[PDB]
Amino acid sequence: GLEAKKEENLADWYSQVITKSEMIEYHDISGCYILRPWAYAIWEAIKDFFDAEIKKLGVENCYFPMFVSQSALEKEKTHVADFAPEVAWVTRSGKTELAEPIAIRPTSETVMYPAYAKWVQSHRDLPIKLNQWCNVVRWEFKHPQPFLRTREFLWQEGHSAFATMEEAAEEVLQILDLYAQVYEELLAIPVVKGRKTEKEKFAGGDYTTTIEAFISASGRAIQGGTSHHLGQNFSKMFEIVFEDPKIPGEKQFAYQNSWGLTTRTIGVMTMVHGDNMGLVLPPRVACVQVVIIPCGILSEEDKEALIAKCNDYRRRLLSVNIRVRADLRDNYSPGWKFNHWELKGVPIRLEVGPRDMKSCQFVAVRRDTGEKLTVAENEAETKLQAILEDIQVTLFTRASEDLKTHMVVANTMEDFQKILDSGKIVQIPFCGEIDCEDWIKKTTARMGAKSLCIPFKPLCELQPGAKCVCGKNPAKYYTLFGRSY
Amino acid sequence: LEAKKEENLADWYSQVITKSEMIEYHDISGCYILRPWAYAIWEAIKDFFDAEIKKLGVENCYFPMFVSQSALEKEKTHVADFAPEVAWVTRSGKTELAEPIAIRPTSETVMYPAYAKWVQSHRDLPIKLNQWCNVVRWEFKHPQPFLRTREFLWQEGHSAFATMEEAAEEVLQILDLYAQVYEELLAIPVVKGRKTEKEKFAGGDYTTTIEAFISASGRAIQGGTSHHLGQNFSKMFEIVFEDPKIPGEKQFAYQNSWGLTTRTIGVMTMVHGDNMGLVLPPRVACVQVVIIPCGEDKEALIAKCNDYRRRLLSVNIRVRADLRDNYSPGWKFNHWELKGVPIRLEVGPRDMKSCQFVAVRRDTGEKLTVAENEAETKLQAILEDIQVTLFTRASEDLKTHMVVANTMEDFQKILDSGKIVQIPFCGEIDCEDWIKKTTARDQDLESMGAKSLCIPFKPLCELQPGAKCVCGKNPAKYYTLFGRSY
Ligand SMILES: Cc1ccccc1CNc1nccnc1C(N)=O
Ligand SMILES: Cc1ccccc1CNc1nccnc1C(N)=O
Ligand code: PRO
Ligand code: PRO
Ligand SMILES: [Sr+2]
Ligand SMILES: [Sr+2]
Ligand SMILES: [Sr+2]
Ligand SMILES: [Sr+2]
Ligand SMILES: [Sr+2]
Ligand SMILES: [Sr+2]
Ligand SMILES: [Sr+2]
Ligand SMILES: [Zn+2]
Ligand SMILES: [Zn+2]
Repeated sequence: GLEAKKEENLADWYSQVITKSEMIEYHDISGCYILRPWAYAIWEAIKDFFDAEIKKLGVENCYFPMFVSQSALEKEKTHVADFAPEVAWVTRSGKTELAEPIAIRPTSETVMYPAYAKWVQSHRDLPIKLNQWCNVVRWEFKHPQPFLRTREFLWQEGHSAFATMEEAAEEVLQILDLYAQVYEELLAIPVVKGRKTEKEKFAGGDYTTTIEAFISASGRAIQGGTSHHLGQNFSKMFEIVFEDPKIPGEKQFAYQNSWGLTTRTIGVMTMVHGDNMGLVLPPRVACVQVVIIPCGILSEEDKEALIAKCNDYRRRLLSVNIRVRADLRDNYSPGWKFNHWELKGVPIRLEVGPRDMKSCQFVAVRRDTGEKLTVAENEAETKLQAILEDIQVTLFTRASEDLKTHMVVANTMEDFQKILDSGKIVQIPFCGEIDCEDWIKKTTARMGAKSLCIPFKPLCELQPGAKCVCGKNPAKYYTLFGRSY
Repeated sequence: LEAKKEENLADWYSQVITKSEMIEYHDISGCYILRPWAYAIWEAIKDFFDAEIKKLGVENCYFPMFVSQSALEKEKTHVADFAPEVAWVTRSGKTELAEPIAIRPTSETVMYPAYAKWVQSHRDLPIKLNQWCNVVRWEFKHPQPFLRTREFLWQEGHSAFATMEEAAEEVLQILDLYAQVYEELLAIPVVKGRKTEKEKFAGGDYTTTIEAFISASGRAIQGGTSHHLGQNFSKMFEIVFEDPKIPGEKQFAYQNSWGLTTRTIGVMTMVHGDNMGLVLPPRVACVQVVIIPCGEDKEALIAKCNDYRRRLLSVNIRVRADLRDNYSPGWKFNHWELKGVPIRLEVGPRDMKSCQFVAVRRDTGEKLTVAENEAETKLQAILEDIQVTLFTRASEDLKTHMVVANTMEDFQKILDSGKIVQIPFCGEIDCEDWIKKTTARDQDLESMGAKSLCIPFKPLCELQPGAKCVCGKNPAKYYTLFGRSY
């Protein structure tokens, strides 16, 4: 059972949920954590959904080397300047120092695009759509947290190159909607689409799209995923050129995109849905949606009938494609199994006792609400299918309910401060300049609010002639601000 | 293709991996790009292997890629054979780290500190974990794609048991899965065996292995490893479990480790490829059938090509229709022949009108005319026969190039004809060093010495009582498969 409470010390509560659900194990290297099968099954459920959707878009899977030459890093100066401090360098082979150190990729733009230049020669060679599921190392000296901010993490990174900028722009918005589907349709988490500001965008690119989720217990928001439009900045310095289809001899730089989604999705799932009895797995991503546990255990003949009914319930649920597992381990107490699968977040626990079986009834226990329903054997697969749909809805409904009440609009730095101190997120009219974004972070700390995203669909239309909260420059858009990981 | 496989095998392999769009070279010496054409083979290998080990109780996970500086100090023999083959990270940007972290050449030192915390009772056993990840081995030898690479993709499974009997069973259970990958998926016969004390995984009990043979070069190659580690690692990391009957007494768990790398794709290329490019077994082929139009009437031709496409997709046959109007049909013919597509389905206007098509076999080049209503069944018969043809052709060259010799002179004359030989071996390490020296010096072939490949479980002939090794001095313990290796 858990120790620390979520409302109290959230940090120790988050560490207790990921360990006692058997998702995360620690490692003697700070910032690096172990993905145990219970956590890895969720990332595979996200992988199979995202891989199937991007393959429809013509995206193909591959794998590129993990070592970056120092010659390829300095190709894009702006891109290498923002990633320079968090690039882990290999400097020794065994015990002697390498004559030339090599870098571990925080991102493989400079690994793939040198090859993109060799492959792109004509218009027929476009569009290239490559993606890889791999690990990357970003050595941030901030104090890490599992899933939320790790120094090594798994992700997918797609790198697409187009002949025109129209198709490159429409793929960014489609990958962003796929990222939003993962959070809203699989993890039951509401997100806010938006564009990153000139300060919080991918250096070396054109613009950055992102999805931001809100964690009610901490009052902070977090970037769930990013889809970037690179334009021609990388193709200019990597010489990714192709011949014109109609005009002979004429050449044009390719328009490129890059999009990534990391294992942070799992930690956001726990921070939003996890309570004080452990984890809560959304039914769409729960590898075990229903668990059958026999209880009430005298006679050895009725015991053989109690185990047969549990098998009968498993076969009745597997027929309607419900992921059900029967925990029939005699070496464990039935009360032990209840608290075990509860910490792991199984949506429904199916209790079958000898008295309940003789009464043609079973007990379904909902993980999200804790409610107890004595369902009949005939209405098993129907109600259990109906309860599975209800848990996914309730998790999204109440998480979006906290989003609807903690995302308010303010127009003055006085309201901006008091609202932020109550653990909420604010939409403000913003000028967009970087030096004003620096002023907002320094002033709100006296910690410090950061820009989260410029919502595509803000809560209110920006009033004509309205100035930013700086008062010096006019406001260009409503921008979402708040404290973030 | 500019070179031939029988002529210069090195230049042929480099052109086949590139012109098949499987491998792209990188700036880093030893690093190679796994393009989608080669990557689809690895995904076909992994989704078969995952489905098998999941039946054995293995679950997938992922461990960090960095290992502590003191975690390697816990191991003496493991840090002895991995002494010259480990990369170290000491800087993040322009700042020094707390301690040098090492990129995993293998994750024994990463996973086992976690096993000790998880394993506290007998109910915690057995633990069966597996991960698909990348590994950096700083081998100062020869970076060749798939075969010998500094960085490569693999799977590593680490099991821990309470009994040694179940650990001994899983070592050979996994080894038999590695043999099915080469034989049933890649159509490559292999030799099950045990590695000698010289080539074994240092720090474990014994190492079982599968060895494949390449006719175009006479050199053999190891295709997979399944080690029994005994209680060696469990005593360093203190992986202990309480006895389920005796109060207080604890025992060290018995552990195994087994790995299979992307070298699978390299052996498939060398064994099945010919002077016309790559040759893909239909079981792992990214595209099994490519439809090529050989030509108003154009709308019906593009339709009939797409109709074979959906019909093959209906029966779950991997198919791609090449309808590019920029290239001639013959260009597409040699394009997909270089990429190794097993069946090339040609549709001409005359073929369409008479309700027929021409399916050619990549392995033999024969052109088969099939009626339209037999497209689903006949093509599956041709694909199934291409699979058995490649394996039987490979099995014929293994049975003809793996022969037994009993003397050192016969071993040398047979080995230098491009063969691999099973000889009576004593097992001594310094005797294995001497075999490598004599076979390299007295090489009267057409330069490298003979290396120990494996100790076969089922040798061609049983060893005679009191038989002496090829060294003459020490007695022989077993027949050992010898030959030049990669
Ligand atoms: C959401 C997203 C998209 C693209 C790139 C990075 C991220 C988030 N970043 C992380 N995610 C998980 C762990 N650690 C980190 C990190 N330290 O940056
Ligand atoms: C086949 C096998 C199984 C288990 C462990 C190691 C290997 C061989 N190792 C490699 N495999 C592919 C690329 N490079 C290498 C290397 N340089 O070690
Ligand atoms: O790191 C990023 O955010 C982008 C998207 C994946 C590759 N590079
Ligand atoms: O390096 C090796 O050979 C073993 C096999 C997988 C885990 N480590
Ligand atoms: Sr494509
Ligand atoms: Sr021009
Ligand atoms: Sr131009
Ligand atoms: Sr102004
Ligand atoms: Sr298991
Ligand atoms: Sr003792
Ligand atoms: Sr003991
Ligand atoms: Zn401003
Ligand atoms: Zn000898």
